[PDB]
Amino acid sequence: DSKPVFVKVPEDQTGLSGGVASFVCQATGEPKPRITWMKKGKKVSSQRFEVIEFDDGAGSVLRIQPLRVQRDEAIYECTATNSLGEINTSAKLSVLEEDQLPSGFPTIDMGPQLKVVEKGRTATMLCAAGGNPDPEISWFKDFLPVDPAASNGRIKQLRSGALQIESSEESDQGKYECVATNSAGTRYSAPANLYVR
Repeated sequence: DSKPVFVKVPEDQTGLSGGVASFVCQATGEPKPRITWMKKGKKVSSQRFEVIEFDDGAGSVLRIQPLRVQRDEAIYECTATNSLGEINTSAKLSVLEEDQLPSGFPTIDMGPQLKVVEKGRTATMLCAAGGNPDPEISWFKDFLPVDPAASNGRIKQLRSGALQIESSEESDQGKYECVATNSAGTRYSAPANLYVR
């Protein structure tokens, strides 16, 4: 038995109105901890907010779409609890309009595209992003973070930013988004579908 400890901590984020923001929080414990979200001390409620669990509730994503500037700019808190202990961490969300978009805010130059792949074969979804400074890229599948490292080598994220999936299972099917992040803010690609066979 151990108290919860965070394995993924949500970072402060700056997003673009009409866009998407995801906060990810994950913890480990024994017993397995439960993740919970609050915006300003209140349980979250909207047509424009979704919470998606993973890791059997030990992982959680808060997804806001479309971002709306006055409403969504706030501090969001993740809490992880088990019988032994409670821990929390917070992150700030900022939403910019067009009018306020700094030069070098990331751009998706060529987003990923619909792809259909044979069961055996390998698929790579493409994100080519721009910005100053060069954005880091991450991927979400069906609203959830794709973690290449957890894959026992099957899935890799290339330096181009594309995602390479090999030995494609049926579990690979899903809508993939690429997020480009830099000091200016975060931008999502449109979703792209991967079907198997």
